[PDB]
Amino acid sequence: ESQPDPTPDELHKSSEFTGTMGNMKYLYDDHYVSATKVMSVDKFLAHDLIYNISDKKLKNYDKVKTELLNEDLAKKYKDEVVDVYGSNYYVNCYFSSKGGKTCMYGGITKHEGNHFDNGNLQNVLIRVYENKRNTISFEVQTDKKSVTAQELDIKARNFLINKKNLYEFNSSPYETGYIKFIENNGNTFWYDMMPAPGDKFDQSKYLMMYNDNKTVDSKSVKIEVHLTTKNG
Ligand SMILES: [Zn+2]
Repeated sequence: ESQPDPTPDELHKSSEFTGTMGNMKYLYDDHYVSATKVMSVDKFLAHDLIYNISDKKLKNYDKVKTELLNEDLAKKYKDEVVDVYGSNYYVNCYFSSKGGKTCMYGGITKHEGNHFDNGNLQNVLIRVYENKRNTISFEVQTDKKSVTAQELDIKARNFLINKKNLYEFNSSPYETGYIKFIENNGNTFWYDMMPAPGDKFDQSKYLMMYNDNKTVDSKSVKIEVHLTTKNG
């Protein structure tokens, strides 16, 4: 059930990536869509939901479309009152053709029953390993009991870009990186933090890993960020 951890050879290497690492940084550096109590208004493909959500900080969109793994997830949430949290993109964001528009994947949670009885916020510790040493540890926060892994991942990388220079314009000071979640039923899963090898970063394709809408229990999940400089 749980995903095996990284094999050494499969992790993406920043030395094999020849595009602009600022195109990855852009997805996580104080950049996310956020909304409360919205209900989808429209669809494009059978697995996606379009919401009326307005860009809260820069004035770039009044529509957002999320793509989900399958038509079942889309039906489940179509008429639910939901909260939205996730990373958006504009390159190759295909809508029909019928006030900017932005795209994304997953990020949706039912609002009702999903907040803490106190109105308080749940702190979630991220432990950071560099060349296998737990170097620093820091907390992100959420108001949600059952929170997307996407939302936690975005918060963690936002911090690390400022604190650790996780991504810079040209490249990264790290060669490899993966973020691992560990749930209190023992389940584990992880996301490669580095772009696929090549001379072009594909935003849409990279973000597509969040389409499963995976949620985790904020009060109990543990998170590990594992980074190497290993090459230099
Ligand atoms: Zn809510």
